[PDB]
Amino acid sequence: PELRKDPVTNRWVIFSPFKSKSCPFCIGREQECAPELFRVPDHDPNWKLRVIENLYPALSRNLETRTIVGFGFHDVVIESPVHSIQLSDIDPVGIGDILIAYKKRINQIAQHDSINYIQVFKNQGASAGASMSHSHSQMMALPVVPPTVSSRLDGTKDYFEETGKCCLCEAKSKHFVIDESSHFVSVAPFAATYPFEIWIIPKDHSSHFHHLDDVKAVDLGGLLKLMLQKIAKQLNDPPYNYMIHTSPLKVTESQLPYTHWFLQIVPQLSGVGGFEIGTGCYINPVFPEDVAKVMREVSLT
Amino acid sequence: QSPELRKDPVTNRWVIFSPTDFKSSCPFCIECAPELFRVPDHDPNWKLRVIENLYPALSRNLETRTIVGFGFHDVVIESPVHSIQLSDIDPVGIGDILIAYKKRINQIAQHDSINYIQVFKNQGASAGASMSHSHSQMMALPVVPPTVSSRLDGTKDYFEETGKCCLCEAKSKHFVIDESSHFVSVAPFAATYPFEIWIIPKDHSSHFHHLDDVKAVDLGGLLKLMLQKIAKQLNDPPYNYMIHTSPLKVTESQLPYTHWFLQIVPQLSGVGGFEIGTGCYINPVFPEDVAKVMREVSL
Ligand SMILES: [Zn+2]
Ligand SMILES: [Zn+2]
Ligand SMILES: [Zn+2]
Ligand SMILES: [Zn+2]
Repeated sequence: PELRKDPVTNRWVIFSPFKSKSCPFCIGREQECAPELFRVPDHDPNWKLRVIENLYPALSRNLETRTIVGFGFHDVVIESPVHSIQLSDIDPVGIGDILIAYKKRINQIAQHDSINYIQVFKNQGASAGASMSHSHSQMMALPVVPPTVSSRLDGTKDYFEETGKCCLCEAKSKHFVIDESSHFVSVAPFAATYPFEIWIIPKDHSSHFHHLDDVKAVDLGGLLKLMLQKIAKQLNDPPYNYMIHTSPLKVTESQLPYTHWFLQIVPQLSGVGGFEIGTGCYINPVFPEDVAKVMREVSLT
Repeated sequence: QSPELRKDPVTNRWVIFSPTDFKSSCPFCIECAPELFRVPDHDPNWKLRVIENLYPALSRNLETRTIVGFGFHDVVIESPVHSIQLSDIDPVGIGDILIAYKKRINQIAQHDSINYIQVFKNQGASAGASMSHSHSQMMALPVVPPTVSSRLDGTKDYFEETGKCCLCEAKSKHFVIDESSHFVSVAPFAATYPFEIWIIPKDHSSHFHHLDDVKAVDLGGLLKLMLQKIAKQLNDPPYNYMIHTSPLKVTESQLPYTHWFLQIVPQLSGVGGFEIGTGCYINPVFPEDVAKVMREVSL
């Protein structure tokens, strides 16, 4: 029983020593969805993925301006035409299509100086915030750098000021590797927030996600595919959340030395109570040292 | 209404707003872990009692990028009868619960190894409630938590601007639901959760354990004028409530802008990617609507 901290989260966690618990997005019904922004391959009727708006967005793109009007970009990414295929089934090259696609929609938003941050994420399972079963992802442009980012800037910075090192750059000497690819390496966070949380960090110190290329998007695809697969099994196909962390669009040169984006997967294994809510502090019932082992063992025979 | 981000000094961060419509014996009754004390003292005809937590998040026996698990994890058995709920208990018995907290904060304080104490309550497994027997808990910590530190930032940066404590400015910076003798309840302007409710002392106090017997009954009542409305209007949803107080060693300097309060959150929805990735929340109901439906509710 101890408290572990990390520059990235910039907060302490308590470790105290597990399993789970057609459609308007299908090809053809593509006329029931909100205005289309683009698809892949380019406007081809034999599509593999596409990004659409959001009928009832969390932030409106039609309001571009103690309070701030709810302007933002709330977009949806249909990962496939096939209703039976999930992100775990897609071929590594296909995930790459998704990752290169996120890059696309992200590169377009950057043109709007009003976008402070952009959160891209994946919800699989109703309880984990996913209505439809059809494979889909989302994007909510934000006119405000969020708390996890502000915390991360401060954390890694403080660390960098006192060590000159980029915490996520010495990943091999910080966390617990589950798998490793050409330009990426997944890990069990040394100070992970949730049970069986996994981070996939790029190997090159890059301060932003939309800097990756096709070759790397397919390589990161497989590592992400391998991690979701070992998760889906070893943990009895539990629901999970997927979100990408990266420096805001206005990130400063000075912040660049210690700013490095990463990918995080959180399988929904348990909820929270009054302790976590009131403090922001959380409890993890599964050490990362015991996640790394089990993870490097799970098979797919 | 149309989307509208809001931020409060207390949370010190923005929240998204984009919207009546919402829906929904044991070994502890008069075998438990070591007792700290009960009420009345050593009295067998007991109402409440506080015991060690058989399996502590932070072990009191550890007392010594990583820190030792030292900490106190205690439990407050709120009732002798298995079939009772805080909302029901008379404003008196609850006061004894509150006083028990205050009394507990006092003892814990003696330890310098501790920096923050977190008092809270869970009801309904779905909200973390351990067992069905009415109870609450107190978690002692060797570190001040993000919310307190975050709040310390916002309550200050806001004070260094208006020279005032936003919480003493409750009535004016929020949506009043109900007021009692020494406390008031509102719908926080930038509330995090739908139907989230705050009960704030009207006098500028910086720490909960400073509350006295009169205020404890006045509070016991308001905390009883809100919950009965929550259980009704939302139809007995699970819920969590957690008092937010200053650090064990808050500095005199931070004192003018550190005002404690109790947060009640009715469980009406879960979280997802966006939330975990940003730390920002999406709330389906403006405190205005909430403030307008909670006044109407009749008990
Ligand atoms: Zn579908
Ligand atoms: Zn790096
Ligand atoms: Zn009982
Ligand atoms: Zn005040």
